[PDB]
Amino acid sequence: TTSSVILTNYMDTQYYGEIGIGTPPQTFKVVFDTGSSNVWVPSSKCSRLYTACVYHKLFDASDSSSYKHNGTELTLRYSTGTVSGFLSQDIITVGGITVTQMFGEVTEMPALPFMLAEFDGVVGMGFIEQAIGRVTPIFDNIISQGVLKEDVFSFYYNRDSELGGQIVLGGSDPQHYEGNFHYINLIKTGVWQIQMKGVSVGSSTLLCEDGCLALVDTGASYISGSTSSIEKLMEALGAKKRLFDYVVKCNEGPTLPDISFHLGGKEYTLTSADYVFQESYSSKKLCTLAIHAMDIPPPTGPTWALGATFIRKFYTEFDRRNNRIGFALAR
Repeated sequence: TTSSVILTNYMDTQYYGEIGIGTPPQTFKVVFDTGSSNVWVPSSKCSRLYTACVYHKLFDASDSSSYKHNGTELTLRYSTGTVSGFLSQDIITVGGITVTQMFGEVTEMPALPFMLAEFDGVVGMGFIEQAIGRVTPIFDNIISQGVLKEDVFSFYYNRDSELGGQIVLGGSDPQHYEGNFHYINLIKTGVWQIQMKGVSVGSSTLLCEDGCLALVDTGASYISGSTSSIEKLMEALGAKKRLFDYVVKCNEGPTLPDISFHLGGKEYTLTSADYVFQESYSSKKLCTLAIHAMDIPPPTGPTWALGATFIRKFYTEFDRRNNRIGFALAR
């Protein structure tokens, strides 16, 4: 079988789909995260002093009859934000499929960044090893059920409007991709990470000398790398730094050089159109790039993170039988 979940695009930095928890099902907007492995949604026991819990949909286990207790405390530590709560059990519905899943009822949600989020929670599509509290990941359960047509899933991210995107469990959709897929094996298992044999700034392969790591994060809005790495990189496009953003005069945006990522022998290039946010062409105004500098500590980092910016150009397939990642041109 094959099931797909349709996503929503909110300004190219947030892609969320919808899952249902409970009986009757309680609908929640979520982000499908290849960087984590736990599944969470806010909970009723979340104190209204956390403004985030007042702005998002909360899970009531008292209004769900399939709900089973579990106390287990949880602290998920993302690189941009943190949340805390306890384990819970109920039946989740993900685009057709129904799986009994253990999730976390968050009770602590910091307004930064949670207050910026159009979605309510997150669903980790990572391995059970980054799985906080060894709780079996939702993909692993759907697998166990024996219903999919393939032990894989793919992502499609679109470039706004003014359909968002789409996740397909069990395969790929040839309508959103063209040519042939090209696989890259995971270096280690338990992490959607692959090796990168340098990043090329225009005509100087000025980044990646000796080889680095690349985390394909569908739960990252930008492409990101080490402060240092990114630092040389900006130097080259010639960008000026803001709070925790980078920029260029809209005028010259469309003039920046191509950025190329060497994966598996092939090289995945990004045009200045793919990574620069062209909301104008003035000289008075500054445009934000979709590449951030973020130092990701081991054991996982240091790593580059191919997120939003990258998945928009290359449809991504997460092979779980063969443990590799395959990229192909998006449509």
